[PDB]
This record gives sequence, structure tokens and C-alpha cells, in this order.
Amino acid sequence: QSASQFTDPTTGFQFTGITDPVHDVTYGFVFPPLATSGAQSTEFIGEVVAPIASKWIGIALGGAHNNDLLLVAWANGNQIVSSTRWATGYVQPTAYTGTATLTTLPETTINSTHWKWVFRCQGCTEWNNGGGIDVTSQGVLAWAFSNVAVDDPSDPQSTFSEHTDFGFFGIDYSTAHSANYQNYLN
Ligand code: HEM
Ligand SMILES: *[C@@H]1O[C@H](CO)[C@@H](O[C@@H]2O[C@H](CO)[C@@H](O)[C@H](O)[C@H]2NC(C)=O)[C@H](O)[C@H]1NC(C)=O
Repeated sequence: QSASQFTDPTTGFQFTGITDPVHDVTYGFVFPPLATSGAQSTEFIGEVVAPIASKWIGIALGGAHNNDLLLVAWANGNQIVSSTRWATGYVQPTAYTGTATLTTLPETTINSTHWKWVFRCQGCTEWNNGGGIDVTSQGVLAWAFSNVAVDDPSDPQSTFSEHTDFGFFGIDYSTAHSANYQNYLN
């Protein structure tokens, strides 16, 4: 599948991403301006817009279960619980030990039918294994989905069972940058 540009109609934030038609989950990403000199920023802003039937959602930042930064989130009442994770060998991802700070942004909204997780991911383009994403080129993202609740929803590091579905999408990171990024942070 292929990402495209869309505007969130309530916040006005502009993202690049997809809606999975099976679970009707929207995934969106937006990056700060490309640097004219020096290194690129290592942060981005994302969102997951998920029906309440979605018990946990994962984003795989290099498109794979293994050897890449994973973001996991679920709703627990009127709060989003989230974490950064990492796996090798196809087992339960555990807490990531690198430098990546996930912050839930105030646009985050939980209503009677959906949870809309809007987040800032600092240090999320470069990982402590030396890998990461190249924000000037084309890559693959993946998502993972479960309709079964995690073992303990109040614990950000809760265990849980394997996803019931996963999927992939191509993204042109070069076109996912926004002049309005700094405004999204305010
Ligand atoms: C206990 C929890 C989990 C278990 C046991 C598990 C296990 C697995 C297994 C066995 C596969 C291969 C499935 C196949 O090809 O038939 C896989 C694939 C995948 N998993 Fe997980 N997973 C778990 C959680 C997660 C999480 C939290 C994420 C992302 C946030 C994730 C992302 C992926 C992705 C993107 C694939 C497909 C690409 C690949 O083969 O690497 N998984 N997982
Ligand atoms: C709960 O939140 C979702 C996501 O914002 C709302 O669904 C969206 O509603 C806007 C209109 O404001 C539409 O333009 C989008 O197409 C909708 N998105 C999705 C994923 O359906 C939803 O209406 C809210 N529900 C309630 C009861 O307020």
C-alpha cells in the first residue's frame, strides 16, 4: 500500500500516511523542515486514529517486527498508554533502551467511538543499534493490530499477545515535511 497526504479536519495538522480499510485505523506522520545544512532533525509527530475496538496498535518504524524502533499504544479509559519497544527473533517486544521520548500531544482525543493518539517522537529517527530512517528518501512503515486487550492496561510495559493482523505501507519521507511543524508543537 502507498501513503498519501491528508489534513486532520479538526486540528488542521497535515500528515502523510494511510487508512487501513480492514480495521479502519488511520496512521499519519509529519516531519520538521529538512535542513539546508548539517544533520536532519531526529524527531517527528504522528497520529493513530483507531476505533475503540482496536485494543492495541503498534507502529514499526523500519517496517519489521525485529531490529527496529516500535511504538505501541492503547486506550485505557480516557488516557493513552504508550511505550517504545524493541525485539529480536520474533518474540514479545520489550522496553527500548535507547533515547526516544514519546510525548502525547494535547490534540489527543478519546471519544465514544475512536481514540486519536497524537504524539511527538523525539530521537525516533536514529536508534541505538545504529539503524534508523532516512527522512530524505522512500521507505516502508508497518503497523500491527490486535482486537485483544493487553495483560495489564495501566502498565506501559505490559505484556500482551501477538497481533491478529499487521500490514505495510510505502512512504516518501522527502514529501512528509511541514513548515507548520513548529506550530504543531505549540
Ligand atoms: C507478543 C507480541 C508479539 C509477538 C509474539 C509477535 C510475533 C510475530 C511473528 C511470529 C511474526 C511473523 C508473522 C508471520 O510472518 O506469519 C511477526 C511479524 C511482525 N510483527 Fe510481531 N509480534 C508481537 C508484537 C509486535 C509488535 C508490538 C509490533 C510493532 C509494533 C510487531 C510488528 C510486526 C511486524 C511489522 C511484522 C511483519 C514483518 C516481519 O515479519 O517482521 N509485532 N510478529
Ligand atoms: C470521534 O473522533 C473521530 C475522529 O476525529 C470522529 O470521526 C471523524 O469525524 C470527522 C468530522 O469531525 C470526519 O471528517 C472524519 O472523517 C471522521 N474520522 C473517522 C475516522 O471516522 C468521530 O466523529 C468522533 N465521534 C464522536 C461521537 O464524536
